[PDB]
Amino acid sequence: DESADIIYQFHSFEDIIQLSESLQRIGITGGTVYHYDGQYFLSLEDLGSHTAEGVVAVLAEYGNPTTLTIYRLQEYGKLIMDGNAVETIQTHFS
Repeated sequence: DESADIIYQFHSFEDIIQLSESLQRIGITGGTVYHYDGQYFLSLEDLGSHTAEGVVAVLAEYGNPTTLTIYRLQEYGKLIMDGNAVETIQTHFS
């Protein structure tokens, strides 16, 4: 695929609350959130290349792409929101 899996690192959950609204505007409604090593990770899978770029532009304002792999987060991290992150958050903070 030229389809993209995107995992970003955020110092706090607040970063994911704030960007959540920007993601939904550009048609992103899912995402999985992990907690690991004192930080939050948002994972988004199977993005077309255009939205992948739109998405990386939102996330870059609040966090950094990560070196950690999806195996490490899943196996050793803590699953916070399983596949529905942007809409679970928007329920509350919108």
